[PDB]
Amino acid sequence: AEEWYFGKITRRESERLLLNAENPRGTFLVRESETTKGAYCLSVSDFDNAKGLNVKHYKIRKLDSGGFYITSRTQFNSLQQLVAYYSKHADGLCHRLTTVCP
Amino acid sequence: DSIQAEEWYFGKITRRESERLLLNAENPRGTFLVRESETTKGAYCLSVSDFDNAKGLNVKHYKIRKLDSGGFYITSRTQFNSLQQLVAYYSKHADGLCHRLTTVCP
Repeated sequence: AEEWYFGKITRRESERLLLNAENPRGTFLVRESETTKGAYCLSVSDFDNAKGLNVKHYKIRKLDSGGFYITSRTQFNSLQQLVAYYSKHADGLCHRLTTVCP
Repeated sequence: DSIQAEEWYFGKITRRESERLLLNAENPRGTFLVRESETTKGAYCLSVSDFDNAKGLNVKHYKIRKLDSGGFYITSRTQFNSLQQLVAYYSKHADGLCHRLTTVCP
């Protein structure tokens, strides 16, 4: 299955998996949302002055038609196409997606 | 020491890596490994391969806690003096697990 899809894990777990080792900014995973049923979460590491090393979480929603989106700028016919896209284009995410979470 | 050299212990491999190893189609369901938990310090994880046609091959991860007396448990039903003893038991009795432990992960 997708090496970046971690399934049903908690926000807190995703943060510990992502921060467990010294990973480049943009290390990520996709998981089910804890707080919104049917939705997913893209959890991405980042570093900045205000927060230091931190993890940002983006909700991915699923359209009734089947597609997925984080914003109105782009939507994707699959979840791997979303990931493939943001691996090359950050567009409003804190960083483009670089390493899959070890 | 001894735990390090056990065929069923995979040390510090990550949650994702354990699923990479266990989800290989060769492995019968009930193929397992024991590893450190990445998310609870001091805990271990029993990772077991499973299957159902409404989901395919998938992995169940059970936390193993160590009691400060020295024991290890997954549930209140049974506790164990060692991880070797825990594996031995669940190789005989599923008791709440998705499957009896059958094959040690290659």
